[PDB]
Amino acid sequence: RPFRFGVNLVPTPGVSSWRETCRTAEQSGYDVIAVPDHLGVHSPFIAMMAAAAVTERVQLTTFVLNSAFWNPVLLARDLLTAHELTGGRVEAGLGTGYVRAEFETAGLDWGTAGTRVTRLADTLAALRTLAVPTPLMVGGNGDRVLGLAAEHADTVSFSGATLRMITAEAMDERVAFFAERAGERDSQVERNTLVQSVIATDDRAATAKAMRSRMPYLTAEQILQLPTLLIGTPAQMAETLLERRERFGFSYVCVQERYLAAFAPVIGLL
Repeated sequence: RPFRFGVNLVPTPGVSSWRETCRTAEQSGYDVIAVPDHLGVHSPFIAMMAAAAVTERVQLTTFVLNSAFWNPVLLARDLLTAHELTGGRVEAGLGTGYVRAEFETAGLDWGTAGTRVTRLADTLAALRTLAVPTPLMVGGNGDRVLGLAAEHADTVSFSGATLRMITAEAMDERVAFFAERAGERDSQVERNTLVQSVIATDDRAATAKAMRSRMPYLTAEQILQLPTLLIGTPAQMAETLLERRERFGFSYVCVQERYLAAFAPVIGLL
Protein backbone atom coordinates (compact mmCIF):
# COMPACT_ATOMS: atom_id res chain seq x y z
CA ARG A 1 0.00 0.00 0.00
CA PRO A 2 1.28 3.48 -0.84
CA PHE A 3 2.57 5.49 2.10
CA ARG A 4 0.38 8.12 3.76
CA PHE A 5 1.99 10.31 6.50
CA GLY A 6 0.21 11.96 9.39
CA VAL A 7 1.07 14.34 12.18
CA ASN A 8 -0.80 14.28 15.51
CA LEU A 9 -1.46 17.92 16.36
CA VAL A 10 -2.89 19.06 19.68
CA PRO A 11 -5.32 22.00 19.27
CA THR A 12 -4.74 23.80 22.53
CA PRO A 13 -7.14 26.13 24.36
CA GLY A 14 -5.68 29.58 24.88
CA VAL A 15 -3.10 29.31 22.07
CA SER A 16 -3.72 31.23 18.86
CA SER A 17 -1.58 29.15 16.48
CA TRP A 18 -3.99 26.41 15.29
CA ARG A 19 -4.52 27.52 11.67
CA GLU A 20 -0.83 28.35 11.30
CA THR A 21 0.17 24.91 12.59
CA CYS A 22 -2.24 23.16 10.21
CA ARG A 23 -0.87 25.12 7.27
CA THR A 24 2.67 24.16 8.31
CA ALA A 25 1.64 20.48 8.36
CA GLU A 26 0.25 20.61 4.83
CA GLN A 27 3.16 22.71 3.52
CA SER A 28 5.63 20.20 4.98
CA GLY A 29 4.09 17.38 2.97
CA TYR A 30 1.90 15.55 5.47
CA ASP A 31 -1.11 13.70 4.06
CA VAL A 32 -3.17 13.67 7.27
CA ILE A 33 -3.67 15.93 10.28
CA ALA A 34 -4.72 13.83 13.30
CA VAL A 35 -6.26 15.29 16.46
CA PRO A 36 -6.90 13.72 19.88
CA ASP A 37 -10.02 13.46 22.07
CA HIS A 38 -9.22 14.70 25.58
CA LEU A 39 -10.66 17.03 28.16
CA GLY A 40 -8.62 20.23 28.21
CA VAL A 41 -7.94 19.93 24.45
CA HIS A 42 -10.05 21.59 21.82
CA SER A 43 -13.12 19.67 20.70
CA PRO A 44 -11.95 17.45 17.84
CA PHE A 45 -14.52 17.87 15.08
CA ILE A 46 -14.70 21.62 15.62
CA ALA A 47 -10.88 21.84 15.46
CA MET A 48 -10.94 19.64 12.34
CA MET A 49 -13.37 22.06 10.64
CA ALA A 50 -11.01 24.91 11.40
CA ALA A 51 -8.15 22.87 9.90
CA ALA A 52 -10.21 22.09 6.80
CA ALA A 53 -10.85 25.80 6.26
CA VAL A 54 -7.12 26.56 5.91
CA THR A 55 -5.87 23.45 4.07
CA GLU A 56 -6.71 21.95 0.68
CA ARG A 57 -5.36 18.39 0.38
CA VAL A 58 -4.79 16.81 3.80
CA GLN A 59 -7.26 14.36 5.26
CA LEU A 60 -8.38 15.12 8.82
CA THR A 61 -8.75 12.34 11.39
CA THR A 62 -9.55 11.75 15.00
CA PHE A 63 -6.71 9.80 16.65
CA VAL A 64 -8.56 8.36 18.43
CA LEU A 65 -12.00 9.18 19.89
CA ASN A 66 -12.70 8.11 23.44
CA SER A 67 -15.79 5.98 22.82
CA ALA A 68 -17.11 6.78 26.32
CA PHE A 69 -17.51 10.45 25.26
CA TRP A 70 -19.88 9.80 22.31
CA ASN A 71 -23.47 8.74 21.84
CA PRO A 72 -23.30 6.58 18.69
CA VAL A 73 -26.38 8.07 17.01
CA LEU A 74 -25.19 11.62 17.68
CA LEU A 75 -21.64 10.70 16.59
CA ALA A 76 -23.10 9.41 13.33
CA ARG A 77 -24.77 12.81 12.91
CA ASP A 78 -21.40 14.52 13.51
CA LEU A 79 -19.62 12.24 11.05
CA LEU A 80 -22.11 12.72 8.23
CA THR A 81 -21.93 16.49 8.74
CA ALA A 82 -18.13 16.56 8.80
CA HIS A 83 -18.03 14.43 5.66
CA GLU A 84 -20.50 16.48 3.64
CA LEU A 85 -19.35 19.94 4.74
CA THR A 86 -15.64 19.24 4.08
CA GLY A 87 -16.23 17.48 0.77
CA GLY A 88 -15.18 14.10 2.08
CA ARG A 89 -11.97 14.94 3.95
CA VAL A 90 -12.75 13.49 7.40
CA GLU A 91 -11.89 10.09 8.85
CA ALA A 92 -12.82 8.84 12.30
CA GLY A 93 -10.45 6.90 14.50
CA LEU A 94 -12.05 5.35 17.57
CA GLY A 95 -10.75 3.64 20.70
CA THR A 96 -11.86 2.69 24.19
CA GLY A 97 -10.61 5.66 26.14
CA TYR A 98 -7.86 5.41 28.71
CA VAL A 99 -7.59 8.34 31.17
CA ARG A 100 -9.78 7.50 34.17
CA ALA A 101 -9.67 11.03 35.59
CA GLU A 102 -11.37 12.32 32.43
CA PHE A 103 -14.16 9.77 32.82
CA GLU A 104 -14.63 10.98 36.40
CA THR A 105 -14.60 14.68 35.47
CA ALA A 106 -17.22 14.11 32.76
CA GLY A 107 -19.41 12.09 35.12
CA LEU A 108 -18.95 8.84 33.20
CA ASP A 109 -18.49 5.34 34.56
CA TRP A 110 -14.94 4.00 34.22
CA GLY A 111 -16.27 0.46 34.53
CA THR A 112 -13.89 -2.33 33.55
CA ALA A 113 -11.68 -2.97 30.54
CA GLY A 114 -14.50 -5.22 29.34
CA THR A 115 -17.20 -2.57 29.60
CA ARG A 116 -14.98 0.04 27.91
CA VAL A 117 -14.30 -2.30 24.98
CA THR A 118 -17.99 -3.24 24.76
CA ARG A 119 -18.83 0.46 24.38
CA LEU A 120 -16.42 0.68 21.45
CA ALA A 121 -17.99 -2.46 19.97
CA ASP A 122 -21.50 -1.09 20.33
CA THR A 123 -20.50 2.24 18.77
CA LEU A 124 -18.75 0.65 15.79
CA ALA A 125 -21.74 -1.60 15.11
CA ALA A 126 -24.09 1.38 15.25
CA LEU A 127 -21.95 3.54 12.98
CA ARG A 128 -21.80 0.77 10.37
CA THR A 129 -25.56 0.18 10.64
CA LEU A 130 -26.08 3.89 10.03
CA ALA A 131 -23.76 3.65 6.99
CA VAL A 132 -21.57 6.58 8.00
CA PRO A 133 -19.53 7.84 5.01
CA THR A 134 -16.35 8.64 6.93
CA PRO A 135 -13.63 5.95 6.81
CA LEU A 136 -13.26 4.34 10.22
CA MET A 137 -10.04 3.58 12.04
CA VAL A 138 -9.85 1.45 15.18
CA GLY A 139 -6.84 1.80 17.46
CA GLY A 140 -5.51 -0.34 20.27
CA ASN A 141 -3.56 -3.51 20.89
CA GLY A 142 -5.99 -5.58 22.92
CA ASP A 143 -7.31 -8.86 21.55
CA ARG A 144 -10.92 -7.69 21.54
CA VAL A 145 -10.05 -4.28 20.08
CA LEU A 146 -8.01 -5.78 17.24
CA GLY A 147 -10.87 -8.19 16.64
CA LEU A 148 -13.21 -5.22 16.30
CA ALA A 149 -10.83 -3.53 13.88
CA ALA A 150 -10.71 -6.75 11.85
CA GLU A 151 -14.52 -6.80 11.70
CA HIS A 152 -15.36 -3.15 11.17
CA ALA A 153 -12.45 -0.89 10.30
CA ASP A 154 -11.02 0.58 7.13
CA THR A 155 -7.75 1.27 9.00
CA VAL A 156 -6.30 -0.51 12.03
CA SER A 157 -3.88 1.44 14.26
CA PHE A 158 -1.34 -0.60 16.22
CA SER A 159 0.11 0.93 19.34
CA GLY A 160 3.87 0.59 19.77
CA ALA A 161 4.08 2.18 23.23
CA THR A 162 1.81 1.15 26.11
CA LEU A 163 5.25 4.53 28.26
CA ARG A 164 6.52 0.96 27.81
CA MET A 165 7.91 0.31 24.33
CA ILE A 166 6.73 -2.90 22.62
CA THR A 167 9.37 -4.92 20.81
CA ALA A 168 9.34 -5.61 17.08
CA GLU A 169 8.74 -9.28 17.94
CA ALA A 170 5.67 -8.47 20.05
CA MET A 171 4.42 -6.26 17.20
CA ASP A 172 4.94 -9.16 14.77
CA GLU A 173 2.54 -11.15 16.95
CA ARG A 174 -0.06 -8.34 17.17
CA VAL A 175 -0.08 -7.83 13.40
CA ALA A 176 -0.41 -11.59 12.84
CA PHE A 177 -3.23 -11.76 15.35
CA PHE A 178 -5.07 -8.97 13.55
CA ALA A 179 -4.49 -10.63 10.14
CA GLU A 180 -5.90 -13.97 11.36
CA ARG A 181 -9.05 -12.29 12.75
CA ALA A 182 -9.47 -10.19 9.55
CA GLY A 183 -9.31 -13.28 7.34
CA GLU A 184 -10.59 -12.50 3.81
CA ARG A 185 -10.89 -8.79 4.76
CA ASP A 186 -7.19 -8.45 5.66
CA SER A 187 -6.21 -7.01 2.27
CA GLN A 188 -8.89 -4.30 2.59
CA VAL A 189 -7.64 -2.83 5.88
CA GLU A 190 -4.89 -0.21 5.91
CA ARG A 191 -2.37 -0.55 8.72
CA ASN A 192 -1.27 2.46 10.78
CA THR A 193 1.13 3.08 13.58
CA LEU A 194 2.25 6.11 15.56
CA VAL A 195 5.98 6.79 15.85
CA GLN A 196 6.55 8.42 19.24
CA SER A 197 10.07 9.77 18.64
CA VAL A 198 11.97 10.82 15.54
CA ILE A 199 15.64 11.07 16.52
CA ALA A 200 17.94 12.65 13.94
CA THR A 201 21.51 11.49 14.39
CA ASP A 202 24.63 10.60 12.44
CA ASP A 203 25.35 7.77 14.97
CA ARG A 204 22.22 5.61 15.41
CA ALA A 205 24.28 2.92 17.20
CA ALA A 206 25.60 5.35 19.84
CA THR A 207 22.10 6.85 20.17
CA ALA A 208 20.43 3.50 20.84
CA LYS A 209 23.10 2.62 23.40
CA ALA A 210 22.41 5.85 25.35
CA MET A 211 18.62 5.26 25.16
CA ARG A 212 18.93 1.95 27.09
CA SER A 213 18.87 4.23 30.18
CA ARG A 214 15.17 5.07 29.55
CA MET A 215 14.35 1.49 28.31
CA PRO A 216 16.43 -0.86 30.55
CA TYR A 217 14.52 -4.02 29.62
CA LEU A 218 15.80 -3.72 26.03
CA THR A 219 19.09 -4.19 24.21
CA ALA A 220 20.42 -1.57 21.81
CA GLU A 221 19.59 -3.95 18.97
CA GLN A 222 15.96 -4.18 20.08
CA ILE A 223 15.79 -0.40 20.43
CA LEU A 224 16.85 0.02 16.83
CA GLN A 225 13.95 -2.26 15.78
CA LEU A 226 11.23 -0.63 17.90
CA PRO A 227 8.37 0.42 15.61
CA THR A 228 7.64 3.46 17.79
CA LEU A 229 11.09 4.98 17.27
CA LEU A 230 12.81 6.22 14.12
CA ILE A 231 16.56 6.83 14.56
CA GLY A 232 19.20 7.99 12.10
CA THR A 233 19.58 10.20 9.07
CA PRO A 234 16.53 10.91 6.89
CA ALA A 235 17.82 8.34 4.38
CA GLN A 236 18.19 5.70 7.11
CA MET A 237 14.73 6.48 8.45
CA ALA A 238 13.20 6.18 4.99
CA GLU A 239 14.90 2.79 4.56
CA THR A 240 13.59 1.73 7.98
CA LEU A 241 10.03 2.68 7.04
CA LEU A 242 10.34 0.71 3.79
CA GLU A 243 11.51 -2.31 5.80
CA ARG A 244 8.70 -1.92 8.32
CA ARG A 245 6.09 -1.68 5.58
CA GLU A 246 7.37 -5.05 4.35
CA ARG A 247 7.62 -6.54 7.84
CA PHE A 248 4.43 -5.24 9.48
CA GLY A 249 2.44 -3.82 6.59
CA PHE A 250 2.64 -0.31 8.11
CA SER A 251 1.96 2.13 5.25
CA TYR A 252 0.12 4.86 7.22
CA VAL A 253 2.70 6.34 9.58
CA CYS A 254 1.90 9.14 12.02
CA VAL A 255 4.36 11.20 14.09
CA GLN A 256 3.89 13.53 17.03
CA GLU A 257 3.65 17.31 16.66
CA ARG A 258 7.03 17.91 18.30
CA TYR A 259 8.68 15.94 15.46
CA LEU A 260 6.78 17.57 12.58
CA ALA A 261 9.87 19.23 11.11
CA ALA A 262 12.22 16.40 12.11
CA PHE A 263 10.23 13.90 10.05
CA ALA A 264 9.43 16.11 7.05
CA PRO A 265 12.70 15.22 5.21
CA VAL A 266 11.66 11.55 5.28
CA ILE A 267 8.49 12.48 3.43
CA GLY A 268 10.66 14.18 0.83
CA LEU A 269 12.48 10.91 0.25
CA LEU A 270 9.48 8.59 0.25
